[PDB]
Amino acid sequence: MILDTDYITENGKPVIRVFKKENGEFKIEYDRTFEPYFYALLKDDSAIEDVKKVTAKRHGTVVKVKRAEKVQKKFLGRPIEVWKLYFNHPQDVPAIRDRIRAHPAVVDIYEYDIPFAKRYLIDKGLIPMEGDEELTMLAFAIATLYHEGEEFGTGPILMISYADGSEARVITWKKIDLPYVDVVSTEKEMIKRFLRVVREKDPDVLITYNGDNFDFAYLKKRCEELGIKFTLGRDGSEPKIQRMGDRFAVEVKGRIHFDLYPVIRRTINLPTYTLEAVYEAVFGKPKEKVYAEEIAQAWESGEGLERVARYSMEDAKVTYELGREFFPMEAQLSRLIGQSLWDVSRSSTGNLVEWFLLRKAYKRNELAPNKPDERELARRRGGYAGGYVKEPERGLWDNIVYLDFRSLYPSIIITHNVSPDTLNREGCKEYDVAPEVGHKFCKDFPGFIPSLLGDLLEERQKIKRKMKATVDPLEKKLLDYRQRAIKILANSFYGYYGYAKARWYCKECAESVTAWGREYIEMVIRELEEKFGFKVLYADTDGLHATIPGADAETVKKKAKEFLKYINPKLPGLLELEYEGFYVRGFFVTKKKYAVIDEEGKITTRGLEIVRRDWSEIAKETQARVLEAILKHGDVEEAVRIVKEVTEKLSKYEVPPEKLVIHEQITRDLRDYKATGPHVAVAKRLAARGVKIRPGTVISYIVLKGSGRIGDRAIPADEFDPTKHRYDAEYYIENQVLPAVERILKAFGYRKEDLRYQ
DNA sequence: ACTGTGGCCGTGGTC
DNA sequence: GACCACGGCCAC
Ligand SMILES: Nc1ncnc2c1ncn2[C@H]1C[C@H](O)[C@@H](COP(=O)(O)OP(=O)(O)OP(=O)(O)O)O1
Ligand SMILES: [Mg+2]
Ligand SMILES: [Mg+2]
Ligand SMILES: [Mn+2]
Repeated sequence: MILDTDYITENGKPVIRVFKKENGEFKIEYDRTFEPYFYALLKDDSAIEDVKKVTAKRHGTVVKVKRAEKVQKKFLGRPIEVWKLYFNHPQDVPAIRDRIRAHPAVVDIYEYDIPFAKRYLIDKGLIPMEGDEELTMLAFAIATLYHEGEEFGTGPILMISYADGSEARVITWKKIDLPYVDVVSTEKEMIKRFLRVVREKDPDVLITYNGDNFDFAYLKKRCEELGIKFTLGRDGSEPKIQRMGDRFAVEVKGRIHFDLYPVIRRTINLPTYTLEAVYEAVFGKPKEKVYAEEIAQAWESGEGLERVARYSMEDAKVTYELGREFFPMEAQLSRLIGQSLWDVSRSSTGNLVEWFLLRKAYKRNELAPNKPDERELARRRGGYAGGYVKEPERGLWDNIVYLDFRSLYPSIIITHNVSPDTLNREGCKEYDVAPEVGHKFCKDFPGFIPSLLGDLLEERQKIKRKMKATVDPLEKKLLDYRQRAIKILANSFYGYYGYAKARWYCKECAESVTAWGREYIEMVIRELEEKFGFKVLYADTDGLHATIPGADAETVKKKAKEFLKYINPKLPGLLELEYEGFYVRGFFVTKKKYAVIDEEGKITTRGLEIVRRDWSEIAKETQARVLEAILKHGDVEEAVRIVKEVTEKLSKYEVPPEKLVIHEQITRDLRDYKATGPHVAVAKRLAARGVKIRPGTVISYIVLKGSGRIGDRAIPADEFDPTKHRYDAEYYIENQVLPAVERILKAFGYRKEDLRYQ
């Protein structure tokens, strides 16, 4: 099984390394034969003789074109003749590419920014993570001596916990009488023992939770302070701390550093992403949190360090269990994209689509278009029309069927051959013409992306079958994440068409897909309501809720299924409308916001404050209870009583602060907020107190009693002292609870005055 | 920061 | 007060 590639430099020449696991043995394979290259398109071939003479000077050594070779390739399906320029070292390509491009005979250059080791994986047809090879894994975590406002890493590490399938242990340097603690003499000894555990266990995978940004950097700093070589690489190397935008990522040569946070952050939607909150969300069970003060208070007194050791051991054990659950999903994406698990687990979905396309283009001899320059970016700025959203019917409806197209946009792309290499391709036998926007797509030959999307859909359907048949609820949920992941990837091929920085950008493709989408769903709404007696209650892009007014549950189900058998034979290609759900009762508040209840009594909520991380829990809890009373008990006065009870508790300061916290992400550097709302105001004030705030920081705040700008009374949630400050009851009533529940209860004739406390 | 557009809603800046 | 950009997050 291939894990990763890189290259090293020996005597000026690049040597590729393939890291592999085979029959239980770790192997490094060296390849000295691979030559870096890019392509130049010339005004004509006589110019190759002058183009070959372009040089560049890098660090006092002359970079030259090693060898030029004329090749025939396709570009958007059309023959093209380009010159393949070979070089003696990968660094030669960035040193020379601008000067090759500036040559007056050179129309353009291509495939000049592809990292050498990834170029090798693609060109040699190598797919990481293929095979039945069983890989060993090891999680670890650290506990540090923290005091607020010191520079990063000034405090000693106190404990290092690690866990695999067989054990979970804590290494520390103070006496804790627990069976899973190993006490050693010093912090230096603790780290050195951790290093030996990893050398001796020799895991293929190292699992952390935010190791990219905290754990490895802390260890590195302590190793520097104590004079330790931080050997974890299988080749003796230290961890390599590469930059990724505003964050970092940490590589361990010969192993896969699997940092869970990026994967968790993009898979699960939570208001905060503590390890405790993630563990609870995945496994449905609590994890205790011991805080930095509690840690420091224990360390400096000697007392109650058992709890700290327990907390550390659980960190590692939970990190391991989370790692085991999610690794198969990342391994599969790794095989689908053809890049290392280390890369795919950290990559944006945009880069994944691009890397997939680059590989497939190589197999097809399709020259890749370039990422756009600033001028082309500028001319790509226009938007385009998206999906149709029907304003919902007001009120409480019974016997609601939910119908929804399977993999709609990908299905449109394949069925209508929507691709840049088919757009307005001239002199063709057959065309599909997009409605409204008019773009013509040739059907004579399969388009590049259309030809690739099917397998993705089949891969998703294969997972979905395994899911719906899987009994164990935890495995079923992880299979649900997995099938959603392949679904999001498939739809990201559509979105890639309208992505400004995309290589195979094609706005005409993007807007053709949405245009077909609007026509299909509006045709379904029309057929249902004009011919089959349904009332469509709500509709969003490719799905719809409908009922037959006055009909019993089984009549609606029967007519809905009859409609599916009437409509689907009339749909072209892969287009299929699916029966997705039936709800005995349901309520549509506005576009994007509704709630239904199935025959088993489960309420499904969309878009309502219940669902959002940025509303307080007292607002979301109360909304949930109101919805249950209405949807499950039919009882609206209970709902009203519920609200009136909660507003009475807020007034009397009888609601606990936890339910008052608002959570909002900082999404950008603090300095380029054009407007400063509460979470930004809090952030900036923490920033001024020397706290690192960066994109992805989740601000947690509570609004104190006062008047004026909310931002002037918002404080960090952890600073709310219920004795010294009092929360702003009026704010939580009139700005949190009542807006959330009034949007529901107004349907029943209730006004806010009906809901407040005396 | 990087797959797309449609959309609701709170906050606080401008008159 | 009206007006309405900004920002966050959600449904597709
Ligand atoms: N994350 C997304 N990125 C881009 N386009 C999206 C995204 N989610 C939804 N869309 C678009 C493409 C989908 O085909 C369309 C309808 O959404 P949806 O019903 O959730 O997905 P789907 O039809 O692809 O899958 P499914 O088989 O679950 O119904 O909206
Ligand atoms: Mg849908
Ligand atoms: Mg004025
Ligand atoms: Mn769908």
